[PDB]
Amino acid sequence: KETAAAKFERQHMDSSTSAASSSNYCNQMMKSRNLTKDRCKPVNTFVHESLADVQAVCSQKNVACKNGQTNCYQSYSTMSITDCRETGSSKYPNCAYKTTQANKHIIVACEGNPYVPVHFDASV
Ligand SMILES: [Cl-]
Ligand SMILES: [Cl-]
Repeated sequence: KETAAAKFERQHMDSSTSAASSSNYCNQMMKSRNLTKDRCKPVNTFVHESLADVQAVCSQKNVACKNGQTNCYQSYSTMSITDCRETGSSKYPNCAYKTTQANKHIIVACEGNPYVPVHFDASV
């Protein structure tokens, strides 16, 4: 199986680059991080910061989650992030995505010990 924190890192962590390289970044990343293994993950955001910085958000601003949960936190500063969304002409197994780079405040849900991100709620 896969832990909740490991899935987060796998799906949303990309310290490798500082920004979404080109407009094909998403098509590559969604494939490499196995987000299109047996299905095309329709939407997914990647964070371009260290793991440390992303985990630190679990001890920053405590905001409400979109689903109502009270374990979401918002990063005090904006972060470099890439939003990946399936294009209208996309379909498993040939998944297609639109890359959208931006610096926004990430909002993640945290849990466990250590208290780390286990779900990407959104970016503002
Ligand atoms: Cl996302
Ligand atoms: Cl800022």
